[PDB]
Amino acid sequence: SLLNVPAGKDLPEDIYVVIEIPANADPIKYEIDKESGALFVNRFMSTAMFYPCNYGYINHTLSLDGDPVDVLVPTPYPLQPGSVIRCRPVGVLKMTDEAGEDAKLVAVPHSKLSKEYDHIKDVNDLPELLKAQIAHFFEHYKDLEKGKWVKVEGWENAEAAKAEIVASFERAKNK
Amino acid sequence: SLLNVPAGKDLPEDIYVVIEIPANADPIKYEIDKESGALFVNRFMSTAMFYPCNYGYINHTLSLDGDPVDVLVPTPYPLQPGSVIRCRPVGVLKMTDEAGEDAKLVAVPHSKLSKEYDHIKDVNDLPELLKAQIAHFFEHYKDLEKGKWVKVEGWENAEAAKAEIVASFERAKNK
Amino acid sequence: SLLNVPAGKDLPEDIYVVIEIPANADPIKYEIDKESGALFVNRFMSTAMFYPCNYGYINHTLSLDGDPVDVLVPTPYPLQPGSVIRCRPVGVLKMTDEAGEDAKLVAVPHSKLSKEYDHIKDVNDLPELLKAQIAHFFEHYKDLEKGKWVKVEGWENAEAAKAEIVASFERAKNK
Amino acid sequence: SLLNVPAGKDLPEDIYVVIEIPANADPIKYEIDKESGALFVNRFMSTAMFYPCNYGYINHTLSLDGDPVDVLVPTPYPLQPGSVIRCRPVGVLKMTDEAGEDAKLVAVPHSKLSKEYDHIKDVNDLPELLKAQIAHFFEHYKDLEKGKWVKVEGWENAEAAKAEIVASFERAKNK
Amino acid sequence: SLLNVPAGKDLPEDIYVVIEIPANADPIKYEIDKESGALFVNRFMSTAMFYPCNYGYINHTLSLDGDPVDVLVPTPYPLQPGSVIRCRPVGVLKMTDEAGEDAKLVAVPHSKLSKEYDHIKDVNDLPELLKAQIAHFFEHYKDLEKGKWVKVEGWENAEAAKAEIVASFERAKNK
Amino acid sequence: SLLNVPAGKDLPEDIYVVIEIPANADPIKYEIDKESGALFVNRFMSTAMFYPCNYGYINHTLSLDGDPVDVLVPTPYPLQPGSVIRCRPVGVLKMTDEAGEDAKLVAVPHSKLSKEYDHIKDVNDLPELLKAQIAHFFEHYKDLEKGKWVKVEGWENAEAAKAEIVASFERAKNK
Repeated sequence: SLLNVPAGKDLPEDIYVVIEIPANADPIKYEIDKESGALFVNRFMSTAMFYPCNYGYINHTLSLDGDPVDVLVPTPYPLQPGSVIRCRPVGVLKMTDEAGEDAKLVAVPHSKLSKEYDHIKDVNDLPELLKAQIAHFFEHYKDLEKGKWVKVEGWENAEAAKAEIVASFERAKNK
Repeated sequence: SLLNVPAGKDLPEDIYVVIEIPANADPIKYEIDKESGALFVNRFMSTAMFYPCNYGYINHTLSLDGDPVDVLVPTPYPLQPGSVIRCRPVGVLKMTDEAGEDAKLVAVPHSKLSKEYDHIKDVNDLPELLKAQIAHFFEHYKDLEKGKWVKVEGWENAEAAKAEIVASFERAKNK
Repeated sequence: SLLNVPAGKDLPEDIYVVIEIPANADPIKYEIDKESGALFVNRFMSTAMFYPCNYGYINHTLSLDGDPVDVLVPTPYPLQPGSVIRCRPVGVLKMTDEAGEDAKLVAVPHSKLSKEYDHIKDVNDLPELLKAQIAHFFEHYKDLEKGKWVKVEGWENAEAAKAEIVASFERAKNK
Repeated sequence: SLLNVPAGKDLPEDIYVVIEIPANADPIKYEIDKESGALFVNRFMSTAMFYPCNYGYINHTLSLDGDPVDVLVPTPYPLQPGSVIRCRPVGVLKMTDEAGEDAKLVAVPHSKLSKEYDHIKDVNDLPELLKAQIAHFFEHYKDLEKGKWVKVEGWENAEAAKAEIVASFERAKNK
Repeated sequence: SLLNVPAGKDLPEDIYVVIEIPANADPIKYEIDKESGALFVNRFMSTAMFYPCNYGYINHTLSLDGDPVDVLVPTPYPLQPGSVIRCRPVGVLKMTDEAGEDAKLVAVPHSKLSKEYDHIKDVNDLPELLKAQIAHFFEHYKDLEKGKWVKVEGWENAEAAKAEIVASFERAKNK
Repeated sequence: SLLNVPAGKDLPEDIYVVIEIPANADPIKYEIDKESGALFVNRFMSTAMFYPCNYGYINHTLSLDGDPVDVLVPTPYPLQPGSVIRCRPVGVLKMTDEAGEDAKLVAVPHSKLSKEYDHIKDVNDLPELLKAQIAHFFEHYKDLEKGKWVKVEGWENAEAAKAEIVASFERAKNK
């Protein structure tokens, strides 16, 4: 099942992301249920917004907020919910939310899957417009949700991204 | 796997539906295989018709005809086959088919997923046109299928819907 | 899970195919991981080409190249990745690739799923244009992939298709 | 604009059809306004049905109901509304409704657009499923429209189709 | 062509709207060029948002900003760009931006196109979610455009909507 | 109509392209009829390929093959057939086929439509993958057409592109 995917062939440089929400999809927020492995509807989003990249998580990781590390993966075409993609982390979007700090990684497809992202080694190599669309989306997609808000602190580099993965993987085994 | 989803957090008011066929999809009739949990093609439908709502079943229930209770769920956007949605039962469409009585529940998304259906508490609160499209679809979608026919008896209320769930859940454990 | 589907109700006349890539989809090459049962991205294809039929494999078979037998299934509408369809083998496309001989079966939906393919009993009954599009696709879809090439030897009949299934099923149990 | 398209290169054997409604689309009935040439929404269909082929009309023709001759055209992929395709007539579906006699022609793409329809010379050459689906669709698509009914009388051959085109083309000059 | 469509059968109660951008589409801002009547790409939107309803304009109207009156029209399924739909005005959204006062009307499909909107007579009859989504969308869609801002002032009723249509239709003759 | 669109705001640096075939669409070759201005189906493509960018033409230009200059235009999302987009020429693909020399221009969206293409000034600035996909597509899309062949000669720069536009625009007046 999806519950049995490895975090990575060679963490933290080489990771697998389980995709929950495709890029440019209808505003349905899917999540994988950690008990069954099944795709569940978490909610229907109320803003007219879509994820600018595919979104999901790295399995067998536990971040400080209790869930697996979440990741945005740009792809040339949207992926299926439930599918697993081999990626390399490239940066981290840091936010503070109603429950305090949040981080969302950005990871690009592994060169085995595509050469299109070989030149993106770090957070400065992502297109500016994509980064602005990512930040704008996380600032506004919960606007019409009562008692929730998000605010962006800014981007950090591939090394900071890798540290969050390691820290949350090691955390997942004992805790 | 999908075989391990609960019937409901709090049956029969608060149930999960496993979606087999999305609303307004191509005419492929999917079903979840009760042995593997996999999505199987049951058939390619022969009429030019589509399901007016998403269609699936409540797991761990056994109706009188031998299969789990089947349910129609209206959503603002079509869901993925295989996905699980939290719903509240609101009514029941009663039919008599070649093997005698059939019932199909209608359930709307739980208010945790969406507020759009909060005002629909019972079968009279569904839009008339949706109900007519549901009845018309079940009357005609097997028309070009040899030795099959369906005829609608009419709508019953949320309490009748809930009784079918309870009866078919309790039936599933001993039988 | 998908790992537990049977090869067939009555091999080799009556088989199940697990679909990995839908017909006329975006150029993402999915594959089912044999460890988890999950859908993985194998790669993003680099040519502007799509599979002319749905593509997947018969489970519990092992061909000479180490993977399950792969199959093309024409359907009236594209199927979902992950779904399982009941088929009858009708022919085989024989190729020689960089690692030598390759065979890809063609199988049509079982008459229980559709009557549309009842008249196709053998490889000569497939439309010429479909067969030419299949051959052309396998000749060119790896063109922009370094160190890979394919060349078509030609079509064989339903009996040859069935022999490959039997041989690869029997091979899968001891080997 | 679309008001100036010819009826055909060589009536009645070689015609153009102006497509108003694609096969397999959402239940929106488009029509070309004969004053502007623009695509108008005539209505949203109220049954959960879709047209089994593309649908539109031959320009510069006037049938006895006052409207241009309407044509159903199967294609390998749905066409865009407003596009014009070159076709050959093969058949006619005769019907009666609450306004009188109706007839819909069936036309396949001209061999310069595709060779896929070259074996289709007459009405008995169309796939049986397709004929059944077209008839079923006209008998039921207006079922939830108060006061409307459709009775299908039977199929007529290519010669009959051709006669109708000539008649309605001569009738359009003439008036 | 689209330049010759009328403003309405019976202004201001019964209007036509020329649709430029479908609900829920890719982030492409189309507009009709008033010289050619052709669909032009005005820009690719830079936020990850989509229009919550179809959007376009009433022909032969001139508002004080120099452009035809623009209208938002909800429908059961997205419309094609360039298509013309018959509608009734129900409301107006008033706004201010970096060029002045703006107003966008809201119109629902005419009862001859669908009875689904018959209970919607005025602005307080629109679903609250839909009103909130429309307002949120105008306040944020230009956020990544340097120098542009949008402030939403509030909703006005059907009478106000109707007044604007009459004013801008008389203003278009007149000039 | 589409026959009256200008060639460009400021030829040859700032042009309009009339889009006939969207990127990544079904294998339908549309063209604008120069007599009506309407979209005609020229053919259904017989290979399982799709255009890697949007494709169309610059109006009021005549190339030596007798047809308007054709242009490939990459965009973030596929455009509608019949829509007109403002672009800057960056390159030319030269080819030979069974009728002579061909050339296809490459143009990117004008900076008023998107800043995403501002770093693309010349042919060596296009992504290598995209150039390879375009060349591969012209060499193979007509492979199953008897008597047709395409040989790709190489890329030429923006200056060469610009020269072709001026030449063919002057040649269209002139004749």
